Amino acid sequence: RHTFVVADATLPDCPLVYASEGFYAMTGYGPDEVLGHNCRFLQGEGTDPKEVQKIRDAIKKGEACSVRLLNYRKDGTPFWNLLTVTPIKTPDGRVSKFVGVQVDVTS
Ligand SMILES: *[C@@]12=NC3=[C]C([C])=C([C])[C]=C3N([C][C]([O])[C]([O])[C]([O])[C]OP([O])([O])=O)C1=NC(=O)[N]C2=O
Repeated sequence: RHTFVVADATLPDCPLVYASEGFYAMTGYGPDEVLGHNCRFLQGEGTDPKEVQKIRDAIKKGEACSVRLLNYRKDGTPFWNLLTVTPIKTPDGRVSKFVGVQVDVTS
């Protein structure tokens, strides 16, 4: 059971431009509150800053990255999100999109 989102890297702050049906149902947010925004709205108090940094650097360096983050639903309840971000480049080597597979690993 996984969800899938696409982030536009041609825009500076990598806003989300497509999310799967499961992503909305897992987090409780609608497309009116997800599209056009950065995925960081899912984070909160217990989210490890050290893990968030691993993603920030991989995006700035144009690499892939797999982290385990604590995220929060719209109702504020926490869940554990195994996140894997993958860069998508053009033939000139420039990153156009970042793609993400999110898995709820709360078991
Ligand atoms: C988020 N999923 C997600 C999916 C993709 C494709 C990308 C590129 C990032 C995420 N994030 C991270 C978020 O967008 C942001 O990059 C990070 O917060 C680190 O950058 P900053 O500048 O904020 O330090 C995801 N973050 C989540 O918490 N949950 C996901 O599903």
